[PDB]
Amino acid sequence: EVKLILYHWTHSFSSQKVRLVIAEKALKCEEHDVSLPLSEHNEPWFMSTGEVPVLIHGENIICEATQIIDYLEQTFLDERTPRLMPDKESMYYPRVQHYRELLDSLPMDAYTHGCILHPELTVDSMIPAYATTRIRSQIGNTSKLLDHDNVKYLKKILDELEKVLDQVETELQRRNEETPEEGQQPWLCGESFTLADVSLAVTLHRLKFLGFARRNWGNGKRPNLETYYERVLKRKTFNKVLG
Amino acid sequence: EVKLILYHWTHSFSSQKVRLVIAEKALKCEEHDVSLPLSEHNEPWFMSTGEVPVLIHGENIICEATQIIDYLEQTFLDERTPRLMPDKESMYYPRVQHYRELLDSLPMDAYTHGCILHPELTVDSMIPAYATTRIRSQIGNTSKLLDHDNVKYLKKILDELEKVLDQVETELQRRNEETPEEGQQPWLCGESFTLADVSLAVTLHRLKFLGFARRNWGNGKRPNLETYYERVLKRKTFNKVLG
Repeated sequence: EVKLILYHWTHSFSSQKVRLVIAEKALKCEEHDVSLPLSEHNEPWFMSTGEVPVLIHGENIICEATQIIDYLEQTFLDERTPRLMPDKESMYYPRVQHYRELLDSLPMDAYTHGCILHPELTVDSMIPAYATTRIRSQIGNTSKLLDHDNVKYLKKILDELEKVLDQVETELQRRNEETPEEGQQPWLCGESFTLADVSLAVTLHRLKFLGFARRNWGNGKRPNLETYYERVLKRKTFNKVLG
Repeated sequence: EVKLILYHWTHSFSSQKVRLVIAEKALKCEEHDVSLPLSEHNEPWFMSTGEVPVLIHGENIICEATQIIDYLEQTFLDERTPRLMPDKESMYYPRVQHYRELLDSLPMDAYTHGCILHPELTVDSMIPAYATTRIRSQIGNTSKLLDHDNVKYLKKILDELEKVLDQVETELQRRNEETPEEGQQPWLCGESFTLADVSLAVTLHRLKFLGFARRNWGNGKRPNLETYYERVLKRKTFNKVLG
């Protein structure tokens, strides 16, 4: 009876995760993309403010992406609805809860800023040369803070990204050992798809866009992570949201 | 071209101020009241959570009532649009800014809670006896924090309310002296209607509902404040929003 009403930016990292949770929970929702198509100068989304999506479910109006996702989990508990979180006392809950926080803490806003401002560190980046040169000209005429110390701050957080991926690479390795090679493979934290998988999937996809995917995984580096990303790419909910 | 889209609860104090700002700025907006009419037990709004309205203006999605109001002021600057804030260097800006904060700091949530839980301190309260007895029964079976120390905390903040109204009473007195008795009277902070007047108007109206209006003003107590409330009641924008 009640309608779900999401207001989001199509190319917003926080918003993307929310959409996927909806897709994973198989909920009918009236998504309202507010992002403008292209402007006079086709001002893309990778060029700061602090804007966040908002969900409206009847009397409840939830802002912030993490709050909306948690709301969805608690609100919709129909028997058909799939839960992206395990039981509080489940052996999986510590893992889902630990790795979900580990991935959400990554400063994606900073990674984006660095990708444009310093393409020297990127590999097969989907952000073009015109973007880099364009914003450098904007700087010359004049978020600067997210650049922070220039190339020195950027390399620092990119190495921290490797450390986080190292944890995830290890976790996936554990899954492959426990699971027989033939048979249904499990996700990051157990066989069922969880909120931790959502954060991981979206994070990896965004990294691919920034060109940091090649240097982190692939070519036999972090083989389990590479396999994971390929598996999640084929997933139907993933393809629908992140098409 | 772009549509304003407000999502609000009809009987939400924070939301009410936003609506009035829209009405004062004479902006066409698509207000979406999310409040449910009446439920099975007609659960009224004075019976906690922390929910806040959300504005959607094209790409911008602003939450929190104070942020939305500020956004409206900066966003819509058409020559026809009336500004509820003076120039930053205007003599009125310190006053509008001081008294706007003084009124927004009042814990209306607490005052509401006290009105129901302790009608002994109220006078001609619009909350009925069934409400008081109803929630006391709910307590017996079991925001408790906003009750805090029971009647001792409640009296404390009600006296602090008198102190704030004392400041406002003094400010209005100043206006009457400066203005000739015959001629257009000015509002709290100057002749033009400001955001300070919005906060003051809504605050007074809500107090009336809680029954704390009689003991604070009226019967010759705070005569300028009484006159103010009568004047703002007749105002068209006020009648439309707080009808």
